[PDB]
Amino acid sequence: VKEEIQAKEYLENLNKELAKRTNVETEAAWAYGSNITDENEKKKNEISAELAKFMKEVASDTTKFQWRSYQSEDLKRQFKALTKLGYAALPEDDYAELLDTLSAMESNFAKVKVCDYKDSTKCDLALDPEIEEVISKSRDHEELAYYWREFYDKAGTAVRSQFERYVELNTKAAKLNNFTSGAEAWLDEYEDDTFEQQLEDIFADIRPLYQQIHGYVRFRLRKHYGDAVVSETGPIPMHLLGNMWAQQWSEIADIVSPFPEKPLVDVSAEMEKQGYTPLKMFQMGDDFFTSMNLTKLPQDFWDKSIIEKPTDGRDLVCHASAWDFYLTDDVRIKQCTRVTQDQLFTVHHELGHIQYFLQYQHQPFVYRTGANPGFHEAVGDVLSLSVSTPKHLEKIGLLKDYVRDDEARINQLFLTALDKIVFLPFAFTMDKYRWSLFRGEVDKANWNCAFWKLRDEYSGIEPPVVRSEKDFDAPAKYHISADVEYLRYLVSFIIQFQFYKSACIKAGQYDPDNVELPLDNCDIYGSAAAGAAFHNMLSMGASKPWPDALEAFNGERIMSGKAIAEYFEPLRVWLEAENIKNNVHIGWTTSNKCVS
Ligand SMILES: *[C@@H]1O[C@H](CO)[C@@H](O[C@@H]2O[C@H](CO)[C@@H](O[C@@H]3O[C@H](CO[C@H]4O[C@H](CO)[C@@H](O)[C@H](O)[C@@H]4O)[C@@H](O)[C@H](O[C@H]4O[C@H](CO[C@@H]5O[C@H](CO)[C@@H](O)[C@H](O)[C@@H]5O)[C@@H](O)[C@H](O)[C@@H]4O)[C@@H]3O)[C@H](O)[C@H]2NC(C)=O)[C@H](O)[C@H]1NC(C)=O
Ligand SMILES: *[C@@H]1O[C@H](CO)[C@@H](O)[C@H](O)[C@H]1NC(C)=O
Ligand SMILES: *[C@@H]1O[C@H](CO)[C@@H](O)[C@H](O)[C@H]1NC(C)=O
Ligand SMILES: C=C(C[SeH])C(=O)N1CCC[C@H]1C(=O)O
Ligand SMILES: [Zn+2]
Repeated sequence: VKEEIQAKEYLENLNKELAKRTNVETEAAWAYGSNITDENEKKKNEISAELAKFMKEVASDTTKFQWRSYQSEDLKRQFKALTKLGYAALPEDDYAELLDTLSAMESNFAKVKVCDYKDSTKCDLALDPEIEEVISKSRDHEELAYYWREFYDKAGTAVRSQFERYVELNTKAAKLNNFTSGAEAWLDEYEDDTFEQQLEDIFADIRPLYQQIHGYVRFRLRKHYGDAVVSETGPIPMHLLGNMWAQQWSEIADIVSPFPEKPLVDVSAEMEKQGYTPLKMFQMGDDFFTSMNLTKLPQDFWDKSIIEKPTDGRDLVCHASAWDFYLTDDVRIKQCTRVTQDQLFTVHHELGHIQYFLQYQHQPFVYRTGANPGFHEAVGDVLSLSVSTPKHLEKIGLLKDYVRDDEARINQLFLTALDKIVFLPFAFTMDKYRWSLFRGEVDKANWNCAFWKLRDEYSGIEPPVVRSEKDFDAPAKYHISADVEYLRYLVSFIIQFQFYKSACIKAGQYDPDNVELPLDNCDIYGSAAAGAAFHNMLSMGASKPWPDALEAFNGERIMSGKAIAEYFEPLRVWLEAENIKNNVHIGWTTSNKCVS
């Protein structure tokens, strides 16, 4: 009770100390991600080991405080965050091995190089950008399969043994914190003992819509490739979906769009024609934020960021990332930026993270993070939703001669759906798979097909060629080799529509009883009211539980699929009718593609 006065001073000092200590770990991590070398790996891992040691002392020292006895919700909440040790709870030697494993994987992934399909001499092709360019633009189904195979063999199957040890150590670490496994560890970040159920329920409401999109896309792909490549009743061969992991299908919109003779938005060629640069694209992102009365990017951002792929022979992690350094105004992005419409969305996504950093940088160290991981992921996407509208793309002069009729509107809704709906069953399987390994629910002899079973069951997709337990495929996705929780993205795609809906209403850009203000053509650019709400929420960091953060934004406390259903309602109506009209088969048979 009266001990709380001394405890407050303890927290003030320790918070500031953790910030300064993390800053050093973060610089070392940045160094590695920007320049992968044996020497920089050593540094990175050794620094983190040192910080883990300090963390162990900190968790120990908290037991000197009767902190659960305290009056202040705020002090109790801060102390609680400090007891949460993570991997740091592992014994010295164990933590060292974990770190060496994580970087062995993350590095292997970033170092992947395949040979040219047309030329077995030219073997310096990397995922970003050589391979991803083919996956997104080639319509030679056999070339597509070739690249799919080479990549998965190298980014997935090579790190099997490493991944095995990683699950062991994650599990051990989780138990040392008295969680059942890493699943329950990850899920703790959401402060809600029913969070899993809530998601199952939401997915359940959304699933039928996904089913229809799946059916229609399969139908259209059959006309393009033939029935020899695409069956009517089988899962879709994933390598035809424009994307290496088939998480989003917007890259093949030119062949599966509802009205092929009406405008389909693809501003990449205009960006190039108008001489866009990575630097331009970021400056535009900056403009969007400042136009909403949010915070200008600081000078440290422009000085220290990496916004193009470096042209020395160096290895590096090209997967887009945003870094907070826990001082004042030292925030950065690393992105291997290309001049395309999707990349413009990515830029806004990453600047969403940066804005979050800046908004809560005045918070105590333990509150300098998302309300929950999903929130951090949503921020950028809320703006990207606006940026993607014809309304906005016409404004910045990238969309020309556009006629917004009923048919064009459907093409746009479908395009967004190939991004926003398609993704959801992907996001789920990502952690569903890992959760099941963490919880020890799959025998090691079953690990790979247990992956593809989930991809089948939820997404209705399957590998181009036959896989087995001789292959190991999950780490072919970045966030799996790099040990990054994925449920964040699912939470994001649900709640980003709650944010966007309410942002649009506050901007006077959405009225449901008004045909001239439709949610799917809302641009919040320049809205002070919208930015205001963002500020109220983002400036909180993790100071209160996420319910209180959402309440701050728009007065609501519940994660809901209502808003994302509201957005796509007009597409549902059209697509249900269209599938009936064309006698489109819905659903899929079990996949013959992973042998046990
Ligand atoms: C993971 O979950 C674990 C639960 O399984 C948990 O492990 C337990 O942590 C306990 C620490 O809180 C620890 O409890 C201590 O046990 C000592 C004796 O245990 C020994 O013999 C056991 C066999 O019988 C062995 O298995 C053990 O290895 C030990 O060798 C006790 O002597 C000790 O006591 C002291 O501390 C209490 C604390 O008092 C609290 O604070 C104030 C005092 O300042 C009190 O006023 C207040 O009321 C409050 O109770 C004192 O009361 C007492 O006088 C002694 O000073 C203590 O009970 C336990 O041993 C340990 N393991 C097991 C198997 O139980 C981990 O902590 C969890 N990890 C995380 C991250 O939470
Ligand atoms: C990468 O790190 C190495 C040492 O590991 C160093 O010699 C080199 O200068 C760095 N390269 C770049 C481009 O910074
Ligand atoms: C900008 O933000 C300030 C405080 O954050 C607020 O008072 C002001 O209304 C905002 N600007 C506009 C034009 O609304
Ligand atoms: C570029 C990012 C932001 Se860290 C990313 O990883 N994204 C953007 C949305 C989900 C996802 C992905 O790669 O799968
Ligand atoms: Zn992100």
